[PDB]
Amino acid sequence: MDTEKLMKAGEIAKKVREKAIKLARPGMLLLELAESIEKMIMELGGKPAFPVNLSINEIAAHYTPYKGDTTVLKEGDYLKIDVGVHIDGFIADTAVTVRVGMEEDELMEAAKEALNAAISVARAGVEIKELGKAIENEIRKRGFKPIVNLSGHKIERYKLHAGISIPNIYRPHDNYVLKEGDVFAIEPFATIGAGQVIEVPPTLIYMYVRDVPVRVAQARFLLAKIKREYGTLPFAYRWLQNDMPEGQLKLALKTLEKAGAIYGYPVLKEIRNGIVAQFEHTIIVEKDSVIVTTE
Repeated sequence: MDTEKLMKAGEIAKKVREKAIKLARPGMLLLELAESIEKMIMELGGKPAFPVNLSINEIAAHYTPYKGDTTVLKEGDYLKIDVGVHIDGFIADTAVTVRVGMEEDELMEAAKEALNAAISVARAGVEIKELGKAIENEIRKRGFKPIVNLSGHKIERYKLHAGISIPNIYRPHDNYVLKEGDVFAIEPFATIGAGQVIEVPPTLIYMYVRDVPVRVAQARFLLAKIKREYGTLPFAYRWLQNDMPEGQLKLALKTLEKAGAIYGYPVLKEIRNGIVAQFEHTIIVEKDSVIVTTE
């Protein structure tokens, strides 16, 4: 495997990471904000893997803007920036919780420590759950609320949640062995609000899933065009918003939705508005160590 190249995926992913970071300042209208990042990734020719996430405050994830959006950050807005890019399949995912204009509060430390821990413990030839453990402990340590459902994942070429969910918990069933080539993105999310996250309207991101011969004209055309340019990875309403008469469009893939050619990730919301702490890094287990493609 060409982990070598893969790494680049994270390096750019970093380059963006770092930059995307400083720009997270009140007055930064997510829309512009995002875009900024996105094509900045494009600047290196880094192929994105999904759109730039900006869930913040109590919304877990799955929020990239669409044009028509505004939302300029307010200070302390516990912003979440999640970057994803790959290079012909070879993915990369790194995420940061950002307290807008302010400091690394205790919440921030936690999730970051979390990551840390898992890495420390991280070594090919381990039971996932041991990571899982590490994690919770760093959160019960700082006394907080991890998120149950929303956890890290194994990835494969061209496949985001290609599998094995490194939970932010020691689930005594994650008796799975990490090995040389196994590669995961450890996504530690925390909060204060109970511990879950929920599906939430709207959905700005969808992704192809299967060809179901369509009946409505430009629908076929959409899933066809969607197919062409995107394939398996996700995209936003924003991504298509520059392609037709607005409603006609939503409607379109919406029709496409139900037929089943694509799925649409809504948003997740910290079940009870708990501050969505969130930090992410992708690695690869090898043996005694592992490596951070997203430094």
